[PDB]
Amino acid sequence: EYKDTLNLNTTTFSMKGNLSVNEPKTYAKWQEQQAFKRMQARKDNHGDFTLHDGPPYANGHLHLGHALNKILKDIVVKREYFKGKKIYYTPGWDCHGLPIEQQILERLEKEKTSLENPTLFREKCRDHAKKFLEIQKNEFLQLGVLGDFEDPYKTMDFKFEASIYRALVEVAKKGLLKERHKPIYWSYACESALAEAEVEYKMKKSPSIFVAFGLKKESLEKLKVKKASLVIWTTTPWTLYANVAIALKKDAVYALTQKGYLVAKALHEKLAALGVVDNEITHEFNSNDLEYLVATNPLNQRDSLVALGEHVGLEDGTGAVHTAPGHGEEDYYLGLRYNLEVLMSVDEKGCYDEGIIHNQLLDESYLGEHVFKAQKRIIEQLGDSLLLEQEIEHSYPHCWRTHKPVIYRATTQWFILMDEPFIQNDGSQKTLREVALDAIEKVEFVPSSGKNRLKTMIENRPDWCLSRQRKWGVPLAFFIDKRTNKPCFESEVLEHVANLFEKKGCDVWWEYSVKDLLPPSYQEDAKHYEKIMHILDVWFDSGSTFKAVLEDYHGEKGQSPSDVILEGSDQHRGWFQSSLLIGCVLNNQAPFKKVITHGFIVDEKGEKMSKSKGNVVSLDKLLKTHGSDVVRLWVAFNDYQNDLRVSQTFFTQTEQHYKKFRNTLKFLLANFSDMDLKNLERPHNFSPLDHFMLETLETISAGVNSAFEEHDFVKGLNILMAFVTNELSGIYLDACKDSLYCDSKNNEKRQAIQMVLLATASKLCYFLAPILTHTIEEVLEHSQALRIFLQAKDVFDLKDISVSEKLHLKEFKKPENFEAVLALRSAFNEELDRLKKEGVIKNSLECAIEVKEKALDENLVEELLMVSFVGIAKEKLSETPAFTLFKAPFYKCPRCWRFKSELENTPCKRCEQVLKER
Ligand SMILES: CC(C)[C@H](N)C(=O)OP(=O)(O)OC[C@H]1O[C@@H](n2cnc3c(N)ncnc32)[C@H](O)[C@@H]1O
Ligand SMILES: [Zn+2]
Repeated sequence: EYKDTLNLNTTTFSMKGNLSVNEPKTYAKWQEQQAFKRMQARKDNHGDFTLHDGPPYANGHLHLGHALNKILKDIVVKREYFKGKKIYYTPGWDCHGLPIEQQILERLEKEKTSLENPTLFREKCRDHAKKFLEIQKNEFLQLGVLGDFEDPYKTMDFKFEASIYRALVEVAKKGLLKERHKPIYWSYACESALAEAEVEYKMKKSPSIFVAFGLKKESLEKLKVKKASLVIWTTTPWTLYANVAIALKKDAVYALTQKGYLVAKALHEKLAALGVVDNEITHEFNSNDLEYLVATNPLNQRDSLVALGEHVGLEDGTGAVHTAPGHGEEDYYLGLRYNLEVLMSVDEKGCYDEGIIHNQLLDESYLGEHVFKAQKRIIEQLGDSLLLEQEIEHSYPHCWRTHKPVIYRATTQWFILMDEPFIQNDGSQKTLREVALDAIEKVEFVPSSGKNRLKTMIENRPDWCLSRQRKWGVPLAFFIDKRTNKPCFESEVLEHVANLFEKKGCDVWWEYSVKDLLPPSYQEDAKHYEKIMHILDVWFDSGSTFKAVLEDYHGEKGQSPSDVILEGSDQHRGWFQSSLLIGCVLNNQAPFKKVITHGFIVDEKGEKMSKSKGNVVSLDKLLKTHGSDVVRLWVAFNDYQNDLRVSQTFFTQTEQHYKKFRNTLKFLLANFSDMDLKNLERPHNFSPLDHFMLETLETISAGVNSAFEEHDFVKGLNILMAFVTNELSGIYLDACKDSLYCDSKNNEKRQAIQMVLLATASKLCYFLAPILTHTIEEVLEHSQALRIFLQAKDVFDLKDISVSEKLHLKEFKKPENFEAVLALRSAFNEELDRLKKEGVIKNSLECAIEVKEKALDENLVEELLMVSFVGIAKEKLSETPAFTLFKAPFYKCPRCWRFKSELENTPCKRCEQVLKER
């Protein structure tokens, strides 16, 4: 046996990753040695890159969605660092708001107690966010991500709360913060106003009723008919107490039925078929002639003005809209257009209050009843004025944290105005809506489709309600001047409060008196001021991160505008939008240059992950099972810009991708492990096959890099895998196995192959470093030849090398053209397959080939096809137009197993020299 006499060609780099054991040691090392602060400190940094982290809410353990987010940021940041740039990536945490406070509220009820005290209540919220900020930081680090995680930004930091307030101050001083009174989203479960980003639309069952409002005697007499009752359709009988008007479409025909029901003519066929009204039409009237008629509410006998709405629809309902200014936005403006009462007797908990008694809007038995529980009895009380009751299902707004359905209540709140012109920094005049639309156009969106998703929301969004009635957050810390009943926006007062917030935090706004919150110039008039006690929308907190992080640290944590932000698709409704609006107020532009949007983590069915249905695949279990580098590769190897379905069969296919990458690196390290390192200093004479591989390596390297530049990691990884699978393993390593294992260690041709393998292993390490960082760190740990070839202590010294300069290749060396011999190789391998089907021969080495086109260099044909002989022989095997196969007229060599030995069981001529070399 000659197996002892072959080159060993082994490496300590193991085949099995054993990731759940080795990865924790790597990530713990990067924290001990401060790898990120070392990345920033790299002395040859050239250029700058800023990724501004969007702060996840400081609540709960991380799920797979958080991991997808951070891993994608980690790939983008590591890509820029390995391109040679100074990077800025300070992660942050969203600590205020209902995402944290609602958990305190739910914990207190399960604990059977409560908490009136403001300071102590904010403390338990603050401690909850601190506890889960630290839990999430360590779970992020167990994914291999690198950022300033030991110095993250926190909205609960005193300096940060002061930065948020100073951002609000800028909004106020530009004339965009104004009080408004109108119906808005109201969550009775937390007794607070809401805006769109705090609202979740989902399907809900609801009553759907058609109600008859009889015309009063004088209106019947003015219309000259015996009976007439306008029919309204509504899904909210809880608002009927607050009716003041019935709205019709302007200049539209309304049909009067023989039973005396008045509806829009365009809808009579639907309503008659529904059995709401009868089928016979006696008269038709124009809605213009019906305006200012008066009807009688059948619920409380109150008057109802027949009015004309701006856009009454004739596709649904009846063409007659029950109008309640207290509980509808378009209802409110119509009530003001006709100067009607704003009836609103629903308190902050969604229950009828004493206003129904004083204004006789509803029977006293409804006092204290919740509006949704009272609807069954209201419908019964409608009597025979109820023409038809159905139950339907419609999309309905719910509170994002209490998950209860919201209502609308006419209330006075604070708003950022969208269509109010304000003075631009360049001296011009524009509305916030116009500025945001122009700022969107300067932002690159990845994918491009996310642009008009944000553009559409900006085109249609209303004024932004900022004021909330909760405790955990940054207060709208302004004083109302009782003398003028306006807010005080004088700079000395606002900066005095801001300085106090910066040193002490926002707790002082609840604790201190009015005079102690006022500057010295103002205490003599302390009696004339009252504190606003609303807190800011938590989406204003996160929308201000660019100012608190990028601007207030003067580029020490990144430049404003940032180069890249990267969040999930639900952030067009949220952080993307709130940051755009706040950035457009302060700087008149978006605080980001590029938006990368990724999809959501969904189950095997494509359904949303819920902590209830159990479709949640826990991140911890996923990491223990597959390892972080496989989860990272699963992210990069999949269509992250769309939703990602989680199934263990998809991670198995990813492990096969990781095994293939890892097995390839093990072969490379094993087959240049014995190369004398003074080979690195001298130029080599590379073969045609060597140059084909070096030129192919250069071609796919440009493709992988160009794809990774566009963040299309699937495309680049496919180019990498196909190269690894076809050109590298299938062709090159197959043809070099004889020289690597059977030629002398001193053979210049074997040494040249090892340089090619060394170059290939360098390129794979560079391109895989941002994705499989622990694995590439492991590779460099096990190869002294790789560490000296790349001049790298570890993975963080990786640079994109020039293969030409480090291998001393000639300029204007004409590229190889293997289009002919590779097609002959394909044709031979097909014919070789069928000869093995018959069982004639077992290997390519048993064959001799005579090619009919002598243009093909003989020894390259022998190398690529791994025939033992090129030319004529005795025993024909089969023939094609291109070649003839013969049985190799030699014995199999006992050492290299090639058919090149002239005598049985005797080493071939090459192996004899090697076996006796001194
Ligand atoms: C200021 C913002 C960031 C706000 N604090 C917030 O929403 O913070 P939040 O903690 O809710 O999320 C923070 C980030 O995680 C992503 N995200 C959440 N659920 C996901 C899911 N099922 N699949 C994939 N990504 C998911 C989400 O888009 C965001 O980029
Ligand atoms: Zn041999």
